[PDB]
Amino acid sequence: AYARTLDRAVEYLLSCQKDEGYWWGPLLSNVTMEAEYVLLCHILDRVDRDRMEKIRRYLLHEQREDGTWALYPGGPPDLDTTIEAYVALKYIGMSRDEEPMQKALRFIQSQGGIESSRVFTRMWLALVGEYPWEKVPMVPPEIMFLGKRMPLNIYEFGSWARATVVALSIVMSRQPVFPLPERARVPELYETDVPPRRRGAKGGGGWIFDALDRALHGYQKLSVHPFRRAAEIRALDWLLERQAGDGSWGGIQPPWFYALIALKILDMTQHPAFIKGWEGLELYGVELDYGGWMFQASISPVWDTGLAVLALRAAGLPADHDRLVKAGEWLLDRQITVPGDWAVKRPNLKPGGFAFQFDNVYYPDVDDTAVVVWALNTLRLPDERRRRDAMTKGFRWIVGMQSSNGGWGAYDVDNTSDLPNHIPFCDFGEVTDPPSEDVTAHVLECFGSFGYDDAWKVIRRAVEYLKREQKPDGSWFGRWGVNYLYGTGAVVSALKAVGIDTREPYIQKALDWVEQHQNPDGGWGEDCRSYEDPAYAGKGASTPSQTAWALMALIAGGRAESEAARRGVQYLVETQRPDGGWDEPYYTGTGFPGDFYLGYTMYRHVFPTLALGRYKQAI
Amino acid sequence: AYARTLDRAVEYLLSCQKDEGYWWGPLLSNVTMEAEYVLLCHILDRVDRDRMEKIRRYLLHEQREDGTWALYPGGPPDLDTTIEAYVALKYIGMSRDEEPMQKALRFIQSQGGIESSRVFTRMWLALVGEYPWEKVPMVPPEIMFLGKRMPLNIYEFGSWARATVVALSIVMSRQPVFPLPERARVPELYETDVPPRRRGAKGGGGWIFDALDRALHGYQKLSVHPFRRAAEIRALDWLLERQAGDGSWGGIQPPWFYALIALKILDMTQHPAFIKGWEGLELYGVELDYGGWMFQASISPVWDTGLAVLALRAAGLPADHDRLVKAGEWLLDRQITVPGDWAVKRPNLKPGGFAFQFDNVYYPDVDDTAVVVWALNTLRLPDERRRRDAMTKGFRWIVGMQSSNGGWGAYDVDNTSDLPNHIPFCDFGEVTDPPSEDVTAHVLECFGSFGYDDAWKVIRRAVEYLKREQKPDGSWFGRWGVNYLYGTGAVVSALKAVGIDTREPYIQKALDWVEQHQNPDGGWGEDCRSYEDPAYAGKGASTPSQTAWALMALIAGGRAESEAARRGVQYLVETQRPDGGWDEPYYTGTGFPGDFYLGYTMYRHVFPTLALGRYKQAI
Ligand SMILES: C=CCN(C)CCCCCCOc1ccc2c(-c3ccc(Br)cc3)nn(C)c2c1
Ligand SMILES: C=CCN(C)CCCCCCOc1ccc2c(-c3ccc(Br)cc3)nn(C)c2c1
Ligand SMILES: CCCCCCCCOCCOCCOCCOCCO
Ligand SMILES: CCCCCCCCOCCOCCOCCOCCO
Repeated sequence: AYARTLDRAVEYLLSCQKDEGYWWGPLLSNVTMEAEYVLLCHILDRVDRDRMEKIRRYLLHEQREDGTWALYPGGPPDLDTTIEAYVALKYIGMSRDEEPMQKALRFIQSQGGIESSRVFTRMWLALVGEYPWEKVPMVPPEIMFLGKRMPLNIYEFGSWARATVVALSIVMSRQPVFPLPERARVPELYETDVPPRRRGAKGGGGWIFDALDRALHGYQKLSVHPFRRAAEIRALDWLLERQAGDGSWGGIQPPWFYALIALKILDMTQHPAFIKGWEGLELYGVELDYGGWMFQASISPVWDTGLAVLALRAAGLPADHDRLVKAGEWLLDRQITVPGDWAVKRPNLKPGGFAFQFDNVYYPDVDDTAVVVWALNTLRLPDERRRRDAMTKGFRWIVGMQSSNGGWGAYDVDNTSDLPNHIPFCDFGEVTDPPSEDVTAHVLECFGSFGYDDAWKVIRRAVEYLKREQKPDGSWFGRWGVNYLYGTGAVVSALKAVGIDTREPYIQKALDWVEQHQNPDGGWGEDCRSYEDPAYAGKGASTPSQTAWALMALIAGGRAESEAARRGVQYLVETQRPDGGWDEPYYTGTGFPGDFYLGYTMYRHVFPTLALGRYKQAI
Repeated sequence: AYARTLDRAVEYLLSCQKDEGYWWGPLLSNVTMEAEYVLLCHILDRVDRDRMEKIRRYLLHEQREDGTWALYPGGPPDLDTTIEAYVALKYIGMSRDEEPMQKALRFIQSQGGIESSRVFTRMWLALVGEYPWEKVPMVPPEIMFLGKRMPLNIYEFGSWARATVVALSIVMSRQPVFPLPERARVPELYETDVPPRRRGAKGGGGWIFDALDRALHGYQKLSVHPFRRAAEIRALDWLLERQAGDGSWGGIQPPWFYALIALKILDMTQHPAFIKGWEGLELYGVELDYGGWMFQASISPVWDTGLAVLALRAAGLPADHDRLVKAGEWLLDRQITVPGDWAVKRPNLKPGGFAFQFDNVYYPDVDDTAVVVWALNTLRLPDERRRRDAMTKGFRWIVGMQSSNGGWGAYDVDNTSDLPNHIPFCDFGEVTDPPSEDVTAHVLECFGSFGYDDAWKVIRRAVEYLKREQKPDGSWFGRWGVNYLYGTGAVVSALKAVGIDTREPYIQKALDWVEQHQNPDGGWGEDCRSYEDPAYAGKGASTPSQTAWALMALIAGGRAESEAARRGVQYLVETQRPDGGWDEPYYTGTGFPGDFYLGYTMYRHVFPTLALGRYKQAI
């Protein structure tokens, strides 16, 4: 019955695989990427009219009827996003008259204008001279002098925030302005009567930092700042040492863009670091069939590859399938063998992790590492020496990453400080990298493949962790995936792999929760609003990935041969396309709960296959 | 009469000009470049058998009958060079038997073997495990902690030595060893009875440094070295910040090669700086028609271009010649506009100099700057705004570079410390960059084109400088050109340009000196031995360049219409080739008096043209 669905899905994945043997689907986000890029170009004075065009199409193409832009397809209009997209268009050419501009300008005003945008947005606008720098939360270069065990040293921040700060300090240190031609000045972003509803720090703001900031803007005005030069150079050097191989920084849009600006600021446009960082951009860009052009927030080659492999293996293909070997080999060449920022906390830990993207050695992550190591563990490669060796190196690296609570973060160990979450500057996304349920689940699911059960202390410390985090309704939060369906699926699936009894009370309380949210159409769906409004937990239009997720929780919990179970399987089998693929007009990936969402292109194809492959095991 | 010679010579230079509008002749040195490269490859574990071949032919091709290699064509066999070339060949394949090997081996032994080679040679051999590191002069990473005004801080060294030291500290800090396959081990470099005649420090060795070194090799043995990590990183950063645009480091073979090794040491082979630095090498390499391959010590695009222009202008071509405009424009794009290491002494001086090579922003030199600015001053470019502006920036930069004695160094101001010249490590070439007569001459010759005469204090301070340096016989030393013929020509030519009276006593005493060394063939020649043995001052086989030099001194001194004068002109006119060029099987360029010599490929063509062009002015 469902078989045909598999054979079609399988042959589809293999058709998407690149020559080198890996998979790599685009990563969708929102239009701030492309908008900030446009500004970056203006800043660096490298504007290509042809690109500006492809970029204008995209922006318009992503604009909804109301004339706004959201963070995810079918999401509430976002102010920040829309503001940035607005300025971008006006620069490219658009006149404040054009209906599209009109609608957006009104939405923006009805919200309180620029005065209500996130720090970043205001900062960018500050960079082009459309906003006072004084009203921008200050982050000083001197921050570079904080020791390893002090309040607010750069290592109290999550990896992604860290580099961003380092880069910015240099920028905010000079507070440079790159004038926009009159033709695009946007004073109209001020023209508003509505009260400027401002967003505060993430976990609240203590009058302390609030004062401190005021102090910094004051000190920033003096004629002489002792050791500032040294602070800056410290920052610059920190950047030059960590520049990724593809010329980026962390393989992420934010710090990368800032670093470049910072270098421009220091007249190092003719320095290797800058040149490479500049040309490396093209790799993250993407041509759109409808003429548009988009820039990726990041790239998921490794990630996509790892999953694709597990899906195909769980599906049916032989452990030694020649096509799955290209992958295996490719993955082995990817393993990072040098100390990254993580070494700051684990100086005696041997390198052995993997990164999300192609070449990012200083920031391998636990999630990627776990999936890769586990994927390889299911293959029979030619060189059993390197396969045996690599798995062991990664395995021990993961074990040495486990945080205090027995959980697993993404990039660092016990990066659970709270200080950063109160700074005036941090009003967007996460700023720290504490352990999460989903990353942890994947890790256990990995060890489980080797056989390590609940007997091993490391496993116990982790299980206890999850057990304490489980939500009242028996659900599990989804940190890097939308959302409870994502997390719960991961957890139940993992706990089943480490030997735990699938009959347990808290376990059953989780499976019930799943069946209870199965949409009429037989599938499962969870909208990104579930991060803002609890009423959306497990509620949303059914999607291929999210369905496969809830499906895995059921198959793992033993309820494989259930109604709701067979029901879902029907959904996937039907909704499948003629080519063997699947569609998913919704985001199921999470960047920052409630602030930044992602659209993983391979999910719609990989997970459904993995889900089916396991349902085929259950029979 | 001579006219035809010019027309031929002129059309020749115009034929060698590249499309972009610049000239660029290869720079010849000795085989240590190619030999160290081979080792570099072995170190970095990137050996291309096809390249090794091209390199073998070269090495053999440059070996003389006796089975040795010298520093210049027709020069005494050099031990260091030969030793390195020897090891190189043995690695490539050669067996210690092969006649070429046998002859070299014996020469090496008759000299005391490896124990008599310069520090560098022994160090390289140390790197591959064929020599004890303990016997290698120690240069610690900690040197990075010396303040700007302290004994032996990195800024007391000449630019070229500085970077070399910084790179090495990191290396000597780890004292790594990269084993050679048994097949190429060279213990036979020890098999000798002759006493190990060792070379000491440049300006002598005080028992202090001698003991200090011993101290270091001892401290180097301890189990813990406090702040060493910080010392290394200081070095690494210093290197990362200064890496040239073409991925080199100063546009010179030494530091470039070491930096790469140092990076390899720190497992940064997957870092942009390393990658770019690695691929940058190919640009300095050269394919030889006879199948060989050579690596340039540096590249002289700018330099060649500047001179070629002056030669052609002095010859006859219009100041607005479309072909000379390509050059002018190209040169304008070359001007450096950012602070280089020189800024450490002149923080208030505005950037405006030029570099020897294509892209080396942190090390513009006075010589290049003077020639370029002066060359432009003789052109009529389309954008008189940038030509007027540029010349001004360069002019002021040069002025702000004049050292204390009124003289001009090459890269720094008053870089005349003496401490460095006594270190155990510095036993090869120069280690400081004090003002020289030749660089100074070119500078005056430059201002002179604008009109600034002896009235201006700057000029006076410089003239007095030269006047005090002039040798007893009325000759002038040649720092960057072989030798007294080179210097004297430059000086007399310059002094004539700044208004000084060509009838003066010391002046006439210089011209007489020239005429007194004119070879029978009617030309002038000065062998590189004139740096070692005074009996060779103005003695040696006549060459096209050196002749044109002595010729310029005569034309400038007023004795243009002389016997010796017209005599030389005859030489050039005759020795000229059918194509309009000239040959020169001898080196007329100086890298380090008595230690390193260069072969400037364009000299044979440019100077003869310039000399004639001026003799045509004298009529
Ligand atoms: C499960 C997969 C592996 N996982 C491990 C990697 C997936 C995350 C990478 C994509 C997210 O990229 C980012 C990463 C960081 C940011 C920031 C940001 C926010 C606050 C500060 Br302070 C600095 C930057 N803004 N935006 C859009 C960002 C986008
Ligand atoms: C007149 C032209 C402009 N002039 C201004 C530049 C010409 C000089 C550049 C070629 C010489 O390049 C070098 C420059 C430096 C070195 C060293 C060296 C010597 C001692 C130490 Br300590 C470190 C390096 N070894 N070798 C072969 C070297 C070769
Ligand atoms: C990173 C601080 C930027 C300010 C430095 C520019 C001012 C000049 O400093 C004096 C000496 O430094 C000159 C060296 O050039 C080396 C490259 O290092 C990069 C930034 O200058
Ligand atoms: C300069 C020390 C070289 C010794 C290698 C050990 C590396 C330890 O680095 C400290 C940990 O921080 C890791 C950060 O990423 C930066 C890498 O810089 C590269 C060379 O150290």
